[PDB]
Amino acid sequence: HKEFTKFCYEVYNEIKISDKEFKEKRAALDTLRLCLKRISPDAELVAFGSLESGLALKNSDMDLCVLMDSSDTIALQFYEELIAEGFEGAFLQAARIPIIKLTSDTKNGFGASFQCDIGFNNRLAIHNTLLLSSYTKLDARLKPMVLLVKHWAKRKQINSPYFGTLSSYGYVLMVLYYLIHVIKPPVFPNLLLSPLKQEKIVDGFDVGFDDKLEDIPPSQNYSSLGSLLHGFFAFYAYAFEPREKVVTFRRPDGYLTKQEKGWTSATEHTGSADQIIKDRYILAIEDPFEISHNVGRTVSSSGLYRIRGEFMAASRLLNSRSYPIPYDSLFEEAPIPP
Repeated sequence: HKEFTKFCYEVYNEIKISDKEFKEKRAALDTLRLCLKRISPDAELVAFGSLESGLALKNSDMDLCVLMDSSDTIALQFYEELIAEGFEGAFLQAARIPIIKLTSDTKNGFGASFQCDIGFNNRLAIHNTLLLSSYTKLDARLKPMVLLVKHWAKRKQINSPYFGTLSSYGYVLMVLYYLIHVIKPPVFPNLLLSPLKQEKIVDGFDVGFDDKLEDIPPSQNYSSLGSLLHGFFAFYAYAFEPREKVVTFRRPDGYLTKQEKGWTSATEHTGSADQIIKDRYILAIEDPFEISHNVGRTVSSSGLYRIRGEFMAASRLLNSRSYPIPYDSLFEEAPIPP
């Protein structure tokens, strides 16, 4: 597995975010914080997502949150203040939920490349990010592995939730589930199920986990990055059974069925126009903190087929005995599904 490992680190250096790009995004966060401070002093602007957890690809987008205690006008007023500051953007309202999307920066020196998403009181997203940051700190192998999977999923056109496949966060959870509960010895302990974990309730959910990393013993797993990646691909390709099983972080053995979960069901809720929005559980990934949410709800039968197929193709490629193996095929673009 040594040469594949070499390949992975080489690609990882290519696709990871530069310090320079990281610096510019950081500066942008500061400028945006000033704008919020002028109109609301007590309000806070918080970064989350890939950039905050160090799990970001090149040219990633910022995910930010404006949070406040106890109001309805601040979303629009912020957007207006941002436009006035020379930013270019959109103000979006759907299902009574407001979002701000910045697409360019004309005055402060970030250029037209600048892109940003701002949301309001998304506390759960912040805590999800905190967990991911902890694991990223825990083992050096996690960051390259996650980045490569993200790159792989994007290229194989299985990273489009709106078109039937899986979100980036879902794949990270798949990786994390594999490292904690599948591979032996475990790369990771389960921080949620730790003895030292203390209950913390935010928005009616337990978001608490053991975040005292220095007291956590070193990993008993000494596999190379290439070895972890191959095993991860092979597991979902063959071992994992999506029809009966749930990806979860709430079980010591990581064993949960949809039947016990109650996610065998196809399920419906009504949108703002009272259309039927069906929640599929064809792929079941139970969000670590938001238990009700299925991160995999977006996957469809055609979608799961494509995802599983790429997993098989990846495994077969790495398992292949016809040297020299074409590792670059792993990241070559796939014909886009019509």
